Amino acid sequence: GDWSALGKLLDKVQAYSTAGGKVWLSVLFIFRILLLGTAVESAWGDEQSAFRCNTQQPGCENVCYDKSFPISHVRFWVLQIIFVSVPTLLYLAHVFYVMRKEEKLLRTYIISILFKSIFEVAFLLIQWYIYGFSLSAVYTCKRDPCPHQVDCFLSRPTEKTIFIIFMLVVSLVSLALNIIELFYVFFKG
Amino acid sequence: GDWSALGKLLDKVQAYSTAGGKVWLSVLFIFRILLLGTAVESAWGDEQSAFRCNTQQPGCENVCYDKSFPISHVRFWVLQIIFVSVPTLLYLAHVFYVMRKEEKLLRTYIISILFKSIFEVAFLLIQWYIYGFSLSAVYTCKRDPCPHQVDCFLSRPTEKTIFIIFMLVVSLVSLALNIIELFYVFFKG
Amino acid sequence: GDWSALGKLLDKVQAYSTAGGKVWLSVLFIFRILLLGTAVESAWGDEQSAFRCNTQQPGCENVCYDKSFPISHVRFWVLQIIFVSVPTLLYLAHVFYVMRKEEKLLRTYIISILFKSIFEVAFLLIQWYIYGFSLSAVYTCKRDPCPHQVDCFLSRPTEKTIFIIFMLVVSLVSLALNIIELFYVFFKG
Amino acid sequence: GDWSALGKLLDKVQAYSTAGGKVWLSVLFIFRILLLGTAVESAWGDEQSAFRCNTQQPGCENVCYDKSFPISHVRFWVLQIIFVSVPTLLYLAHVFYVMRKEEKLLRTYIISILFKSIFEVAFLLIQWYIYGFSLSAVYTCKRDPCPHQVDCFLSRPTEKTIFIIFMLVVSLVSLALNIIELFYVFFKG
Amino acid sequence: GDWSALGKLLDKVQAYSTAGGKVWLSVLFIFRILLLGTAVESAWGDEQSAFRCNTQQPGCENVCYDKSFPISHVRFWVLQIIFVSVPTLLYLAHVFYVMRKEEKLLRTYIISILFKSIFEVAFLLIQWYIYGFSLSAVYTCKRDPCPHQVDCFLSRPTEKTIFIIFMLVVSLVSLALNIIELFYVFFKG
Amino acid sequence: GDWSALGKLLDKVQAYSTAGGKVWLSVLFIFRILLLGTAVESAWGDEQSAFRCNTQQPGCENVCYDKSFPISHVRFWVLQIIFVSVPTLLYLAHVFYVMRKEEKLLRTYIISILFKSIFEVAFLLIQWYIYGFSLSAVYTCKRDPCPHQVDCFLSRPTEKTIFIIFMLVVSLVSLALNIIELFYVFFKG
Repeated sequence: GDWSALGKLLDKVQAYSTAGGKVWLSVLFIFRILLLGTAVESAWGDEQSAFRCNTQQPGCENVCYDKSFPISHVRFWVLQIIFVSVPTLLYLAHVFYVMRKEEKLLRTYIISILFKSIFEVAFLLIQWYIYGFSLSAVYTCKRDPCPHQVDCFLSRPTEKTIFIIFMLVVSLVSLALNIIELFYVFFKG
Repeated sequence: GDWSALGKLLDKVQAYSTAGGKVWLSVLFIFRILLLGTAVESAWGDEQSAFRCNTQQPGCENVCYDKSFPISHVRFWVLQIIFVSVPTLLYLAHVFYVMRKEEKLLRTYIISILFKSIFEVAFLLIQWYIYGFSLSAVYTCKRDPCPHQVDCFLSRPTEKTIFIIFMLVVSLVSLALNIIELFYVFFKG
Repeated sequence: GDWSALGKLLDKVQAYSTAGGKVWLSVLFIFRILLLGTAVESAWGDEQSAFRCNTQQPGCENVCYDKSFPISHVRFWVLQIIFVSVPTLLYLAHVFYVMRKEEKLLRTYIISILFKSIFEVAFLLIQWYIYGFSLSAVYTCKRDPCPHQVDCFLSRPTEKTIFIIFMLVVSLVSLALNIIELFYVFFKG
Repeated sequence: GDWSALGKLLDKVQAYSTAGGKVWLSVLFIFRILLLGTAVESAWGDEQSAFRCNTQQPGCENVCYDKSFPISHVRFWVLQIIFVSVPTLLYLAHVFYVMRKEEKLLRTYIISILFKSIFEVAFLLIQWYIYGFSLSAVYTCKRDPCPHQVDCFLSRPTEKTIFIIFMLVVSLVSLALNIIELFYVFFKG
Repeated sequence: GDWSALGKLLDKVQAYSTAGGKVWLSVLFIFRILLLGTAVESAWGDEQSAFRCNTQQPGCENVCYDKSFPISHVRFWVLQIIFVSVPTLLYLAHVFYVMRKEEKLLRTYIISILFKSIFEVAFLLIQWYIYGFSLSAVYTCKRDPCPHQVDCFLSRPTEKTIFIIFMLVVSLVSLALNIIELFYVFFKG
Repeated sequence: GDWSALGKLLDKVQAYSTAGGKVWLSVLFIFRILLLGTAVESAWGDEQSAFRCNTQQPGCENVCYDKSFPISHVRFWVLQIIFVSVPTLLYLAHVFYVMRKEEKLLRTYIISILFKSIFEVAFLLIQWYIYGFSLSAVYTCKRDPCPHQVDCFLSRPTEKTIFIIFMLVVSLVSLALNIIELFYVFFKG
């Protein structure tokens, strides 16, 4: 029975944070995990199987799918959320071991927040650069196995685009909250 | 061993709520989660695979499915329930941190309830606008890949319509309970 | 460490119940959950995929399946068990909050039991009205897409019928136990 | 923190049992659950999909499968284990409530053991009567849709037969242990 | 809060064991469970579906698969690990009840270890006798449905052979550790 | 309630470790588990089913797949992470039993770290030797069943290559951290 130790550890982690910033960030993080695990996972389950191309050429469908989708949307978002969470876990464990040393910080917190914001911005920039922010029902594929210029069709472009819009909005809101936290610290300093 | 802390936190969250309103809302929320997770998830598992169209045109089936279903029913309901739960979690965490500050509210509760009711109404309006409240066995699809005007068939329209009716009724009852809670607060004030 | 609080809450819920009635009902409820989750779920997994019709008409198979099965058996039983459990959860939470008020009932218990029995009877009546209590290997389907009068075959009719018989027997036994509980209360009053 | 209450409850349940009988029965029960959940479940996953018949008749394959397998092996074993466990759970809950009454048995234990043994014997007799104790690679099916006398093939008959032999041996050993427990009680009385 | 009781029970079980023997055996057991559950399960998922034979004969593929694989590799290994674990669980529960009696062993431990070693040796001998220690890409099948002598191909023979080699090595190491434990006891006696 | 015992055990394990080394290693280990379980598992789900070859030869596709992929990428990475974790678990259990003996180390820690680094290097060398660090969309297969020199296509080569690059980078970083820990100990000695 040491529930108070967890409370003290949580308090020390969030000591240098805005009153509303930390609560909004935590709720948004839980929201993002729930949305990614529950909803978008099922939508992308049959992205390759439902993919087809208007050709008889053997092997053209999967090479055209690979050209169309260099990396899957849900796996890219999993990478994004994991890299965003990494600095938070690092800071949590670091301050926990600092507390252990004290039993027998602000600057590192700033570096962690700045790295998380940089990760958000970089992931968003890559997500925009690779394919933009929307999915088209018809995809024109030019690949070596396929003869001339072949035509292929996506699984469910509209629903995927809608979920893309939600993920982009969530990323933007998280970035804005992190920038607000940085401005709050600059106000403190 | 700090079970009493959770009880105090729960009491403070529900202090400004009707005696029957909170209990009915919590039971309805558990009921909605159980119904969504257990029953409707399986019914929509093969919505795209069982979907077929009466044509030989390559790629017509999935574009017609995408036109017919801009967003899946179960994923839309997951979005609805998550956005409904978001203000409750926000208020819970906020009042928890307020209690933490007190160790070392009504107006925000009203804003949270009003936002949850607005989310309910907006989700219901979108659900009505996109496709209505029923599913037809036969769907007429007009799309660019498909020549002229093609005919397609849904997986299991009657069972999907029945579950649509249950979800609509549950949403209506939850909205009514929230409106009753708002009227109760207006009586208090 | 507050295990005694849960014991007191459980005692207050079951205070107005027969000595053997509550134990038999709880064991039967656990039995029904285990039987539904473990056994009947797998049997109905391929109800639509294994379904086929003796025709070349596109889209006839799924419309005939939809006509044959307005709602799936396992999902209907999930609805039944959930609606049966709803009054019990309502009474549990209500008496819990009544205990919380006392820290700082019989008639409602009777209404809950009566509603649960009415739910049992109504679900059984609908289950009998829609399709009866057995499944036939051969199904004759008359639908608009299908020309004239087509013939279709179910996945595994005998095993499904056997599980139907078990679920009907369990529902009958639960209804009998609830009626015995009502008669016991009438004896008390 | 009330771990001792569970120990006292467990002691009272097993007070009227043989020293080695209860331990062997509990270990065998855990063994049966693990074997059923982990091993035999996967072997029967594709029993119907891998099933095929040497005919062009539409709908003959599934009607012949239904004739060959009135009820699946794993689901029948789940039914058997559940009905075997039911008297144990009934006795556990009953003696728990008897202890609760005492805070504010042998004959029923004998009835429970006898009913569990009768369930074992009856399930074994049905399992022998329906299809015996082995599976044949080639099955001859005579059904109304199929013309004349058709030939079908099972998924994996040898592995299924091996698992049948293990389940039969486990059932026999459990029955023997229960009979030994009954003889021990008769020695006591 | 009775964590010390579990520690005392664990100490009494391992009292008659070598200092390094028990730790190595426990780590190897966790390693075997993790390897079996995580890695080899996926490799054998499509053993029958990916199996095919170079013939047009209906039903030849599955009878040839059944001849090639009397029992699946992963299910055989599950049987092996379960039978290996059975004596350990028996001894654990037995010594627990002996401690309960004391509140109100070496020879049986030796019998348990000897039985576990015998199980290891017998399972290894059967695994060698049935098919050896490797899998061939090409399998020659002679069965009644198949005409003359047919040729079939395995799913992924090289990866399956590699995992066979790991499981054989793990079984050998566990057998060696058990033999070392037996020699240690003989040194004690 | 013995939470302090776990803290003391954790402290003794990490007593001979660098302040930042242990925290970075633990965070990287959690990161690797999350990345492997969540992201790369789905990408390799249909590696064999989506695999196809440009030939009519029966059985050529799976033999060419087996030649192309001697062992799956995700299963190889599972083997790597498990063998990396094995020395850590061995040291944990060993020091736990040493603490138990004390109630009634550095050199072994060094051997464990050195073995973990050797495992990292050996797994990386095998991963480089078998197939390198990239996947090509087109694979040329020469096998006995296939006539002359056949051509086959991978499922999703670009995404698989991207995940290969992440796993290689993670392995390199973990190896570097282990080497830094070894240099730190050499500084201590």
